Amino acid sequence: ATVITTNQTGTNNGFYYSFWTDGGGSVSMTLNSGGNYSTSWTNCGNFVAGKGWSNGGRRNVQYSGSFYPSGNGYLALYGWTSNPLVEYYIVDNWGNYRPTGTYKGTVTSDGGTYDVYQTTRYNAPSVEGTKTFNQYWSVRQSKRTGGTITTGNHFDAWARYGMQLGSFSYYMILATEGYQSSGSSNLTVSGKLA
Ligand SMILES: [Cl-]
Ligand SMILES: [Cl-]
Ligand SMILES: [Cl-]
Ligand SMILES: [Cl-]
Ligand SMILES: [Cl-]
Ligand SMILES: [Cl-]
Ligand SMILES: [Cl-]
Repeated sequence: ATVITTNQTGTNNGFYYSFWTDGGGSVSMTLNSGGNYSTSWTNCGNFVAGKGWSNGGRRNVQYSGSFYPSGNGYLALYGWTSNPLVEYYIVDNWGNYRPTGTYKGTVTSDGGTYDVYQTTRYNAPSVEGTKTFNQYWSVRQSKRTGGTITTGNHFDAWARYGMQLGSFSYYMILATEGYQSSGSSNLTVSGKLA
């Protein structure tokens, strides 16, 4: 096991990982065997941490484990693109706050119905430092922790709705995210290109 408490990216037991925090409260990630990682957070500001891949792409992600937010947290397949710069989310679980923006329609994937949203952040933290970028959201209509996310279904449906992804230059991870909250996650990821 390797405990992570500081903004870094890395590799661990075959998997890319990523941890980001704005410094608030107490936040840790523990990297275990294969696809497994745990997080623990107490009164965070904002953090994102997970395991996956150095590069996004159309794969079938399998994951399992537990996700217990007290207040605002997300469980999401998460990453970035360049040219253009996009932060993207496929959200399977959340706490008291459901992500929302400009509604674009639905996509059905992996046994669920996902609402598609677009929002924008101005002069915000990014993989390319302080930047302005669009966020693409798929948000399941019902909470679950575990199953397959077929990324191709989400990418194809965003594309049909005017949401163009750039290049998969950046990581794609199964993320735990927290805003002004506390909780834990314990998640195992694997997957493969479709
Ligand atoms: Cl909850
Ligand atoms: Cl709307
Ligand atoms: Cl659903
Ligand atoms: Cl639900
Ligand atoms: Cl759950
Ligand atoms: Cl599934
Ligand atoms: Cl809290």
